[PDB]
Amino acid sequence: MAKMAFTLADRVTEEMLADKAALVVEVVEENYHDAPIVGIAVVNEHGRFFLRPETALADPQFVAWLGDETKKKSMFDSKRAAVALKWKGIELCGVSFDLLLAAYLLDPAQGVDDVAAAAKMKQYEAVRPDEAVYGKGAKRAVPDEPVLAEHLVRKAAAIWELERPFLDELRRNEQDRLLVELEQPLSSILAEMEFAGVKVDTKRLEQMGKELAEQLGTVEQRIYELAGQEFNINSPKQLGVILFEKLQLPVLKKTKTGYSTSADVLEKLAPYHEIVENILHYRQLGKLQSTYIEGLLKVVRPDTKKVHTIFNQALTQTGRLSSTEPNLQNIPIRLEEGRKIRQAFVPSESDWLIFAADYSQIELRVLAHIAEDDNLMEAFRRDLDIHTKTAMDIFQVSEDEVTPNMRRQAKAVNFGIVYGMSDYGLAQNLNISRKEAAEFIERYFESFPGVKRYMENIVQEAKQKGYVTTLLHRRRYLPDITSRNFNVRSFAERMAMNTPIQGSAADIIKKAMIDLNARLKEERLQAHLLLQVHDELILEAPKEEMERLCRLVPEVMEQAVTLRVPLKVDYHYGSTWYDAK
DNA sequence: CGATCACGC
DNA sequence: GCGTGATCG
Repeated sequence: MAKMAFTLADRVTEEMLADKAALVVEVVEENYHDAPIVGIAVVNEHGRFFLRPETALADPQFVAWLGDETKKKSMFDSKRAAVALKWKGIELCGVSFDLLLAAYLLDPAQGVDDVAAAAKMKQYEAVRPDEAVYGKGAKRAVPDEPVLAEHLVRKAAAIWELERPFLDELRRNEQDRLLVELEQPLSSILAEMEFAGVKVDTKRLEQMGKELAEQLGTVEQRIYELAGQEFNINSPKQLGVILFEKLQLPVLKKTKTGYSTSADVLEKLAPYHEIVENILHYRQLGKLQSTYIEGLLKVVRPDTKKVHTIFNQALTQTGRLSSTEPNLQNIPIRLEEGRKIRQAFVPSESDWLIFAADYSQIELRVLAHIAEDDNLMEAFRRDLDIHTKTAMDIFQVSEDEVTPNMRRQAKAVNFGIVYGMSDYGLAQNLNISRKEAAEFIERYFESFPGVKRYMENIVQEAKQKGYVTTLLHRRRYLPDITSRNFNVRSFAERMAMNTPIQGSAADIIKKAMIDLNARLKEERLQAHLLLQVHDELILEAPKEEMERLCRLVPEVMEQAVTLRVPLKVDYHYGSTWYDAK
């Protein structure tokens, strides 16, 4: 009666197939793609059951219950179960409550990664953290059946008990529809995207691998010639001894252990010595090689030549997705050498093409909407180039008098407003003075007084309410907004300024993903989502569908919500992700 | 591990 | 502002 009672079941019975249940389909491998299911727990009105998966998943009655939309299941991290079951050809339906997503909407700062941490939010402690049962990292093991089954039954019993109070609190926060109509349906869409995966041209990556390895070997040798000795170019310390001690280059910035060797600093040092540009080029090549070529080839499935990312839907403090193993949300684009990596991401079938649609300036259009700044809203109703226009306003010039440097500076100020940075932050970002950065910000606020009002009002609202919200009622708690430490307080103020913009942008693209999946099914298109990259959706479709996607994808993305400004989506397609430009 | 740096939006 | 991850020591 400190132990939890359950049937360790040999076969599946009708009692286990009630039309409401807490279900655990446990996948212990962090990467759940084609991973084993180690055990199953069901808690329902009839009691508590553990089933061995070779039993339950081979039983036609259990499989049909899993697939029955009208048999409602409460889970934690239903996507993990959904995907592991997809790899076994088994459909999971009727998941009406996901505790991971419920806890994430109530408070993203909790970092709820297991049932125990979700349960601790409601004073429920009759369940162990996964880490205590499985261990961590290397020592990490499925334990023997009696320990495993008791753990899964306790997770299920916790889920069974916590559904009601999580749903009550979401309802009080007006997040009930954010759970049921946004995050849960998106969960199933991410499952499909992860499972379908993205085809890679591994031969192209291998060949890029070879060219890079030769170029690195060249640039390595040059570096040791200019330094007149061998060292580890990747040692943050050994590089600092070569640059600042042997060659005696000026120290323009320190960090902690010693000297900054960031690309910011190295660029300023290039004139002093021919070693610096070689070091910068070497780092560029080395990044492509380590992170992108070798990293990608490590996780490609040799049988299909696909990568299967995992979108973490319950991690970011703003409501964005993250992407792991591999991260397909940070593939190079800015420098042409890196951008060529995208030539290796190809359609998964013959005569298919990659279709990429991205929102134009979604953060600043969202800012124009929430601030109701008359001038910024007008700028977007004219579809002006927003950086050119901010330049005309802050420097008091006509369009024709805006220089490339003015535009670059106006662009950085636009980012500085969205990130809520201080004079210091903008000065650091622009390599200018603080008094200067403050004149820019003051002039911006004179051109956009509604944005100034919004920035002041949202800091005061975070202080008064304890949190800030997005368009679709996502929340972030900011307790540090009342700290008497200036740096901790200022960081909370920037989050109060930024989170509604970045979070509202995340809300809109998630709704567009839901609306777009429904429209593709209605339209009988084979086109499907592969990736989301924050303000961008990537699909693949038969070439015969491109003409329809050119009208449908932007339309659905533009109409996902109605703001006081239009939403604008650009779109391109081609043979590879690279060519979808 | 955590500090640093480099990639994305 | 928000992320992942390769690397060193």
